[PDB]
Amino acid sequence: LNGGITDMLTELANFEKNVSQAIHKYNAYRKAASVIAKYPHKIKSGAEAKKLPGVGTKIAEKIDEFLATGKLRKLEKIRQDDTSSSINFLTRVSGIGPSAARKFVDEGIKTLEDLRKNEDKLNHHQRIGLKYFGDFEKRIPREEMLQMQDIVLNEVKKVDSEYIATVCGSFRRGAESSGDMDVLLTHPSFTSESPKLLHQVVEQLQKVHFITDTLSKGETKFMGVCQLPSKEKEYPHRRIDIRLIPKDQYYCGVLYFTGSGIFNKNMRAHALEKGFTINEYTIRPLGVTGVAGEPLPVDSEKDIFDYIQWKYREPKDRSE
DNA sequence: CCGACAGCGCATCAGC
DNA sequence: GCTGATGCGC
DNA sequence: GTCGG
Ligand SMILES: Nc1nc(C[C@H]2C[C@H](O)[C@@H](COP(=O)(O)OP(=O)(O)OP(=O)(O)O)O2)c(NC=O)c(=O)[nH]1
Ligand SMILES: [Ca+2]
Ligand SMILES: [Ca+2]
Ligand SMILES: [Ca+2]
Ligand code: NA
Ligand code: NA
Ligand code: NA
Ligand code: NA
Ligand code: NA
Repeated sequence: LNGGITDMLTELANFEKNVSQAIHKYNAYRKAASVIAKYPHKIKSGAEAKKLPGVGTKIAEKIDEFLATGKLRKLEKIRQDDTSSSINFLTRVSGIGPSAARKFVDEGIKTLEDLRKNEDKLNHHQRIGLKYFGDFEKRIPREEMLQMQDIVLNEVKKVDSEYIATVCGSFRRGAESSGDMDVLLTHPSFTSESPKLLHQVVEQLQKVHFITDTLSKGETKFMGVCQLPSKEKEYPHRRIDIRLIPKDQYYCGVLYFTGSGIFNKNMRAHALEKGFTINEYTIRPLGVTGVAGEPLPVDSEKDIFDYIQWKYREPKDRSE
């Protein structure tokens, strides 16, 4: 295994994102951690690791130091830095990003209690993130996701039989647990060339006391909180997103939001090699000089695989 | 050597 | 009142 | 921090 290395790299990633405000270093560290986590041998040297794409000179050196000492001095200094620790912690609140965390810590607001004492300094999203701080960090067992899917699919049908709703994310690929629930919604009345379609669904889910809180809500995206009904101890509150997509872009959306991200990458690269470009909304043909044509008609995920002459992959086999 | 690294919907705010 | 920038999360 | 033009 290599859990020591990947943990180190993930801790560095979070430092770069939250304290340094260096999103590309965060992603570099994450990329390195992901390739190493997938590698099938306990790494013995930085040089060994550097053969992996995304591992370069600096991470190789850190791996050598970790392997020889069991720690990383850089990290030890970071862990001991009270300001970096406080900023890092605060960003665990949903809605508190690196900018708000630093600002809070600058004026002595460092702990959950400080936030609770200063709730007037929080915006709506941040107040909800604080409210469900522990709940949002729990994962969702598939059994509960299954029960949540039932409620969402049933309530959407009650509003209008011609809504189509798909629960995507790792759950759709068959994951044993999920971090949140991602619902993609469409309706034949809503296309690229074409009121309250999302609102009526959100409202119905509120009226049945499934949706408990709203982080943000517009005409095409809802971000909020939900909870399964209990008999017993109550269930944790869960993040749920519902995205309203035009029907002619729906299956491209289902494809994208199902992932995995690695899978999307490889599928887009294969599409190109066949003269097509796929993004979150459309698949378009590429001309001989590389000009994208008009979007192609898509009535199913399968249609997309067909265009690029790929055998349809079950969502279950889309980890890569 | 050095620019790219994903980018968009919603909430919020500074500026007009 | 509005627009455009930006933080934020995904 | 890493990669590739
Ligand atoms: N995680 C993530 N997702 C998206 C949207 C797309 C791309 C990703 O391949 C697909 C699945 O993302 P998701 O957040 O569901 O991660 P998931 O794969 O579900 O893991 P889990 O945490 O176990 O539920 O949604 C992002 N971009 C835009 O939504 C993003 O920044 N982060
Ligand atoms: Ca998700
Ligand atoms: Ca996720
Ligand atoms: Ca709870
Ligand atoms: Na946060
Ligand atoms: Na029907
Ligand atoms: Na989450
Ligand atoms: Na080729
Ligand atoms: Na380039």
